[PDB]
Amino acid sequence: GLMQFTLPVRLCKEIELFHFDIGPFENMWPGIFVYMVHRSCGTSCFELEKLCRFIMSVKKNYRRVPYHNWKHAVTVAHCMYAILQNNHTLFTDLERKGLLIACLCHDLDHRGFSNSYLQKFDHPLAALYSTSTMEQHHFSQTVSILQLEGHNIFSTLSSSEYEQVLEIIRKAIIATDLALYFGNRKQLEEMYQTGSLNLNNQSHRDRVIGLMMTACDLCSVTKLWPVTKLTANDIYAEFWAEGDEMKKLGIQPIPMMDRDKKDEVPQGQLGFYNAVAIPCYTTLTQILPPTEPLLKACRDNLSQWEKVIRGEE
Ligand SMILES: Cc1ccc(C)c(C(=O)Nc2ccn3cc(-c4ccccc4)nc3n2)n1
Ligand SMILES: [Mg+2]
Ligand SMILES: [Zn+2]
Repeated sequence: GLMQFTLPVRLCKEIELFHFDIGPFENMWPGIFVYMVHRSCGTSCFELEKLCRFIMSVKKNYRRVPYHNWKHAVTVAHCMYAILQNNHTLFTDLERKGLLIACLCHDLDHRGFSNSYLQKFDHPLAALYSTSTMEQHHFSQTVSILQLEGHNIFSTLSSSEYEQVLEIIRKAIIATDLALYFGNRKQLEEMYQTGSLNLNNQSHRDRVIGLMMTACDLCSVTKLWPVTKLTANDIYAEFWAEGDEMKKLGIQPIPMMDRDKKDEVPQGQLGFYNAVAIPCYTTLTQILPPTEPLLKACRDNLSQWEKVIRGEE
């Protein structure tokens, strides 16, 4: 009960910032997560022996892939920690509990391949789940580990509270399907502009949590340029391996996934910032103004990509 986690002074300070990097020491991430749960939620939210066993089991069921790995899981969880700690009064006790657990679990057992490739490969997960194929799998792994003996971190919640939090974690994980972002944001953009957005409307909260989940998932674009620049190598490492497997199926992949089309990368990142990243963080700041730093960081990186095309680096 009185066993607090404490971080060294550079981390303790930098961890409150949106652009914080969790660093290259794998073994510190579990303690980084727990620190955040305690400060974001409270020291009572979870049983420390249960939480740690949950965490190390989640770690185990992430794979050794270049991008969609254990570091991505903790990085997305930290972005959600920054958002919750800059919006102290807007979210309930269950939402703060569920969303940090949702984020850590969002990409559980990812192979480094898009829904599209599973479909075209005719993977068994595609037959079992026709849309949001990987995200329905990710949630299935989360329920699986939650049920493993000694892992039920929600064991003090009532029957109905436990269902609410699992429903928060489900919607949360499905929302990380980028194919569902476009319409979710457009709907929020209207609701804000026509001024009909209402945070007490449960269908409205679900949407806003969905956008938070996209925001946190894409948070590589919201870091300082050297972290953004280097993370992009891992993202493209996966994309090119997927293209290789598309070619192996007898299908030219899109240029984004064709490693013979590296020259177009800078332009492709512009497309993405302009089409996905800026619209995401614009709309999120409109709804949650204290998340303006993500928008600012995103625009800075956009400018850095323009500079790359211009041959200034
Ligand atoms: C930093 C980050 C985080 C998350 C995602 C999902 C992406 C992402 O989607 N990036 C993208 C999108 C579309 N792209 C298209 C291209 C292209 C390349 C070479 C020739 C033609 C076209 N690259 C792309 N990269 N990028
Ligand atoms: Mg995902
Ligand atoms: Zn993710």
